[PDB]
Amino acid sequence: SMNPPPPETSNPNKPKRQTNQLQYLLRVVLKTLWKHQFAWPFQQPVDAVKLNLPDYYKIIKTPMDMGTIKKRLENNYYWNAQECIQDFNTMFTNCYIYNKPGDDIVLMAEALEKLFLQKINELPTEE
Ligand SMILES: Cc1noc(C)c1-c1ccc2c(Nc3ccccc3C(C)(C)C)c(C(=O)O)cnc2c1
Repeated sequence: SMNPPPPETSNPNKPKRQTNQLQYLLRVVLKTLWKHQFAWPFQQPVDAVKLNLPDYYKIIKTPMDMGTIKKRLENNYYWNAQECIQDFNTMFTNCYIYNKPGDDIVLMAEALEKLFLQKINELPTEE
């Protein structure tokens, strides 16, 4: 079968912005997660074809991954921090929805989410 197009990382019709919170999300949160031992399966869109997961995009209709988030941050795609936090949450929830609770990928996601929550706990006040 085929993969869907990936989520957009830029859009001329979407207002763009940089805030200190978004700067923190790229510099501190994304960077910390990106270098984690278990980050790699989350660093790009799920390739359902090459991973032989024909039902993935039948079940997951709002895909998200850290590669997309990284690019969105780099492109000033977001208007605010909440949009970016929502993308992280979508990434984690998708993983928990599609996979079985005791699967390795779920434990990998759980480790990353714990670290994510630790880092966004110190999200600075907006300036
Ligand atoms: C993230 C994510 N969310 O749902 C799924 C499904 C994934 C996912 C899972 C595995 C990936 C993967 N490797 C792979 C393939 C089959 C079984 C087990 C794995 C492990 C646990 C080793 C990662 C790769 C890869 O092998 O490159 C890429 N993306 C994946 C996404």
